[PDB]
Amino acid sequence: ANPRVFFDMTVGGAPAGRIVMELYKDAVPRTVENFRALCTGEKGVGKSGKPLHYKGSAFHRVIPDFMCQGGDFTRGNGTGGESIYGEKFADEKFVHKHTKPGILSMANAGPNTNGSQFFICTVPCNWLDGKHVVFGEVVEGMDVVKNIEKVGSRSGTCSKQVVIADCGQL
Repeated sequence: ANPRVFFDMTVGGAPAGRIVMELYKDAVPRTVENFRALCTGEKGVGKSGKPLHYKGSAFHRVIPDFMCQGGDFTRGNGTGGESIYGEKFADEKFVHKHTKPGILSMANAGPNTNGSQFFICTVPCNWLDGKHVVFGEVVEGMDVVKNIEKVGSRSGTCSKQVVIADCGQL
C-alpha cells in the first residue's frame, strides 16, 4: 500500500484541521520512506541533535497562489532539516510532475540536496518539473492548505504561526 500520513495543523495556535497525504511509495520509495518516518518520529534523534520528527515544526514559507513550505525542524527558517539517510539525499526520480493543487514535493537547494523540507503546491507548478522530486499528494484537507495559504505573503513570510501540532501515519 501507499502510506497515508497526516498533519494536524494550528494557525495562530488554533486548530485549522487535518491534512492527509498519500505517499507514492510505489514510485519513489526512498523519498517516501524519509517523509513517512519523519511523520512518525520513529527513528529517534538525528545527528543534528533534534528529533527526526515533523511534530511541532512550522510552515515557515507560504506564498499565496504558489505553495506552502515546511519541514525545517532543526532551524525553523529554511536553512535546516535532516533526512533519515544523513544531512541530504539524492534526487530519486522525476517521474511525477507538479500537475495539480495538493502535490507534495521536496524543497531543496539545488540538485541532490533533499533533506526534510517539503512543499505542498496550491496551483499546478510545471516550472518546477525536473527540479523537485514529487512524492505524494494531499488527499484530504485542501481547505486546511487554503487556510494556511491565507496567512502567507508574496515574500513567503507568515502573518500567523502555522504549526504541525501533531502528525503520524494512518
